Amino acid sequence: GPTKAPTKDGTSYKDLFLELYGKIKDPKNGYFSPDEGIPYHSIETLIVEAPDYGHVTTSEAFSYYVWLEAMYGNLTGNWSGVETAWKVMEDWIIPDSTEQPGMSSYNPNSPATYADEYEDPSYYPSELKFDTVRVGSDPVHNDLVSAYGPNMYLMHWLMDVDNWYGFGTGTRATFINTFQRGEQESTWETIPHPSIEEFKYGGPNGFLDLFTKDRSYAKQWRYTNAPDAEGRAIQAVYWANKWAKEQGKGSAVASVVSKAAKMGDFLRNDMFDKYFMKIGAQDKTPATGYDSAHYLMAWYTAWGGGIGASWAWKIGCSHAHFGYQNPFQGWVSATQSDFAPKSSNGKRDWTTSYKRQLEFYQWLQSAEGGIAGGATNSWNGRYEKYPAGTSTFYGMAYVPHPVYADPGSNQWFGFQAWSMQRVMEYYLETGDSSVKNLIKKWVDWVMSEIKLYDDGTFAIPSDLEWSGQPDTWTGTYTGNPNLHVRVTSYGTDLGVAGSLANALATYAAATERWEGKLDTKARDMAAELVNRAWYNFYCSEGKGVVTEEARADYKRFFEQEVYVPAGWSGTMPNGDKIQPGIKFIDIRTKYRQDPYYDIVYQAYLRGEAPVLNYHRFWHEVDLAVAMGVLATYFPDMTYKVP
Repeated sequence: GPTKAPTKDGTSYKDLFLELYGKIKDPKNGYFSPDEGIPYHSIETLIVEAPDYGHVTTSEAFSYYVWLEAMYGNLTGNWSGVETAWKVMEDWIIPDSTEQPGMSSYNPNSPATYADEYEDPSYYPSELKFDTVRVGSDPVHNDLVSAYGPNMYLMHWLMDVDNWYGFGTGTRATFINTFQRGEQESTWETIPHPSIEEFKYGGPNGFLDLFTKDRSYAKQWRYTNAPDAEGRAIQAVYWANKWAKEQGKGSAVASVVSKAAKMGDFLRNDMFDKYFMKIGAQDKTPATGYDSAHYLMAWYTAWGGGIGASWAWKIGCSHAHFGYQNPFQGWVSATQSDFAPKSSNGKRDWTTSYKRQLEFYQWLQSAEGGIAGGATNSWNGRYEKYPAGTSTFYGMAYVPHPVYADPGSNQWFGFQAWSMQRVMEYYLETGDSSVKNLIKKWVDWVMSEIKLYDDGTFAIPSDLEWSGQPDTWTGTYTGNPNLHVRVTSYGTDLGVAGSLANALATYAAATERWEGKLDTKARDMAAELVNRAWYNFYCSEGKGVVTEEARADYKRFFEQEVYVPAGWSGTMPNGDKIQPGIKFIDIRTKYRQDPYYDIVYQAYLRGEAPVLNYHRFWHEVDLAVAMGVLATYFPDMTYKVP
């Protein structure tokens, strides 16, 4: 686990960044796949949270991988890394033309077939309703096609890098998906499956009839993006370009810029109701123009088609989480020459969207300062009438935990750091006055919640608890005196510490540029978080930083029943049998041969929470980038033991 860093006092943050970078990129350390150089979620294979296995990759991991290289080009002058990272991204996790057969046959007038969402995975499969539900129209597909062609340029969120689930050939990286069955389907309650459904595994209809009840089942493909990843990657590229140009080396990142610009254009897909219903209907009323645009980054965009015969479909998402907005990337694509969308309406839509996202944060701000969860255009995933007294935002209903309830999607403090960091960069780069109260109130809240100890350790919020509702949005902040946040636990999460530090350093830089004076406390607090994360969680064997964490939830490895429809039967590529009564581990049998299996099994037997050490890719990167932000805006500042 963690030991104390030997680092000499006086070591520049730039040098700390370079040491960490060097460790993250060392092949002997194993943060990236040896064959293709894809970033794993973590060095360790046994880990369960959003992804349920360590050597999957995510679009998130990739966005962080770009960010890491943008910072490295900044501090060093070597830009090849940004090109590498984007190349890896487009080879593997962006579905190319070959992997989207029949997208050409997509129809903006019939985007998809409606299907309900349910409060429990026991209601699935959900029945497609070709019959009695008219969907709305897709007002964006036409100009995207006109500029880019038929294909989609987004990241599929989840890839099985070394085919550990076995769905693909030999050791080849394979698109997989998991969450498919509503708000109560945790990481423990899913059935992983191939995105490219060839029926080769699963049951008679591969996995299709687990999730969607159709009239007939055809071999198909399906992808799902997580927009916050694309947002982060583009955000990163804005900085690579700024820092590259400052050095006279902008040509080294120009082609990545163009791609980032394209990616930003496709993110307009995330701006729409799941089934293009009107925003604010509280009913299944289809939409014609941008009446279905909420103009936020919704939880996902999903699209797919047939493998056999050519047909195609697309969905947005009706649910919006504040943690997924990126008003910074929004602002980049709306205003910055180099990131100008090729589409004819992209710039306009973005201009609407980035502003709309900034209002979203303000609406969601609790009386204390933390940002509440978000909103939906579809109550209970079935466009039901909003309950009485439901406060709204442009017609959408306030929801405390958008998308997932196990755990509540706004319990994690991490979204505060992650999403408000983006606002800081936005304020830094625009000096936009309308954002100042939001930012200051959030900073005050966070400053009151960071605990520093005289022994050089730290603690930060981990779990958050929400009550009440914001006042209905009028275009102006009320103070929401009845929307409350409480911190219910604290910890030492390294990635969040880094990101929080980043946010405070960025903010402090912004006070220096736009205000009467530098915010000295924010700057020093950012340095405190970086010093204490590095000092206390240093990896003695050279892998960067390392966590030590109690995982009570890992009992669910063994206790959690995964729902399988009664009478449904199928097999995982390894023989594991999918049938009613299965536990998480039952369809994930190869886990028993994982180096850390015994430790979590024997911990289960004794009725105790196992204690794990993790080197997650993003934890190391958020920390390293925080160091780079200090090096960038406060170049005289210098590490010391805390």
